[PDB]
Amino acid sequence: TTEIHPSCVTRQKVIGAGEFGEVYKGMLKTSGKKEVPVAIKTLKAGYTEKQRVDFLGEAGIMGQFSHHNIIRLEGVISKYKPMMIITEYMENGALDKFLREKDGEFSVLQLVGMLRGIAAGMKYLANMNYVHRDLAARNILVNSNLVCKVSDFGLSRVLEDDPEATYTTSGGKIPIRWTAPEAISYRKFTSASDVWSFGIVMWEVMTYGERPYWELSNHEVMKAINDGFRLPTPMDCPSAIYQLMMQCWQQERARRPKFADIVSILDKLIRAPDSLKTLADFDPRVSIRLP
Ligand SMILES: Cc1cccc(Cl)c1NC(=O)c1cnc(Nc2cc(C(=O)NC3CCNCC3)cc(C(F)(F)F)c2)s1
Repeated sequence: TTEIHPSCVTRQKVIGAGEFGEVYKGMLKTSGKKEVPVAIKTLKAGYTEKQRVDFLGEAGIMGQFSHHNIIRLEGVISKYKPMMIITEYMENGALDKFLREKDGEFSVLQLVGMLRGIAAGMKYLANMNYVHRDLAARNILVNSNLVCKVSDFGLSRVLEDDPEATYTTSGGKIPIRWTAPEAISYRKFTSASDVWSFGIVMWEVMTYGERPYWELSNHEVMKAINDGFRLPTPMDCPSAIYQLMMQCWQQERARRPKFADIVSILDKLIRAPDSLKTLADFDPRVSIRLP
């Protein structure tokens, strides 16, 4: 892992914060070249052994990856305190908030392109034998080219740190509305449970960041899923896209597409973009009648 001297890092603005460090936007000097914008996460003094292992472990995992749709690591400060992880800077931030702040501003083809990128990053991770466990729009980052990159890596720290992941009756901490039934029921997290999550992300993207299952409680979500109910079609959603998200939500893990199948289908739809003009029917909640 590239070790960066602290004199090369200028933290400029807090963009996220937690009890044991912050995330900053800043600049990285890498004498001749212009400084480059970066994101910087810190780990403050007094950290425990487990915190150090988890913090640097995220950097270690990220350093094993080289893919357009996976956040790129610039390096770490580990020889000086506070320790830091430095990555590329994603100008548009988290995908969930981005979509909610840009409601209706993109074309269907742009939205599907975002899903293609996410799927390519997930195919890469699954092929690398990395199970994400927390795939959700809140853990995707977006740059000024609209490229979506998978974020949030690690072992126990991922679900521990995400406030959407809640303690269950069985004792595990999981983000219920994004998690496959086998992962909820018996702690079985695999690339196929990540495919379930990806289907939820597809729904998030096509609804501009609606909250999955709206106000249903976590218990009610699990009950509906076990009863066979599934999220309904977003408004303005290509039929092929809704069909694909439905396949991701098969109860039987073995029936779900693999990420390779998802990427292939999304590629083909984008290459023949008229295919996206055929929309799934939308079930209205409200009737407007006028004579
Ligand atoms: C530094 C680091 C360590 C370990 C793992 C990772 Cl993935 C990282 N890298 C990062 O966290 C980030 C890389 N790019 C980021 N861009 C970003 C940018 C912003 C943000 O300041 N700007 C945009 C400008 C204001 N409009 C909305 C978003 C906000 C966030 C969020 F709130 F989410 F934190 C993120 S965060």
